[PDB]
Amino acid sequence: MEASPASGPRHLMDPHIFTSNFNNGIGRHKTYLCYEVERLDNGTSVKMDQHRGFLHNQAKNLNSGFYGRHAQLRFLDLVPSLQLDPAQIYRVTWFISWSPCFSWGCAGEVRAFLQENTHVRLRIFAARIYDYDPLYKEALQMLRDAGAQVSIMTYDEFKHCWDTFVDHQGQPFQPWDGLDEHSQALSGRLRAILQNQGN
DNA sequence: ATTTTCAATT
Ligand SMILES: [Zn+2]
Repeated sequence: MEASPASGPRHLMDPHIFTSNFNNGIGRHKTYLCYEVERLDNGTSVKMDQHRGFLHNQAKNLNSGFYGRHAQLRFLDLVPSLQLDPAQIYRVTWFISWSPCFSWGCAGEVRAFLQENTHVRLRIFAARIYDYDPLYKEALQMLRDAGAQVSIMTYDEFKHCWDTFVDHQGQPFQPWDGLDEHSQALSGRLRAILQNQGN
């Protein structure tokens, strides 16, 4: 019987975790998956605060027989929970540290959703590159086949993510000078991977 | 500014 918090619900995302994950570093397990879907209303997009949430990419427990690693798969089961209707247009954008994924099994479930649900727009923000050995070339093309929407988080996205996921009074967001260099380095690699199709 | 990367098992 603990009294409810006055500052607000513990559903707030700590600023240290957001900065640590987005600290702009290569290699980071236990990544975090943030998602936010809104409903179009007569041309007016009304997002729902309750819909905004995040999932953990760390799920272990063979006792339940549950298999999965990337939180993206967990969110896949959340899609059917919302029961989105095809007659309406919904914009679901997922923000994760890495946009690329291996063909463990989640890359196939997401591809089926886009193929079965073409009336839905999926946009993923690539904060980091999780590729791998050279075989990663087909992996990116395999996911890009249905997810032809990959963009690197920009300075505005980082600031919007802080106030969108983090809301602490008296704690302002402090941008770091690394988006320009990281965006340019990742942008060259991101387009370079797709440029292979052009040739 | 930080250049080898999604903590599932046999
Ligand atoms: Zn995956």
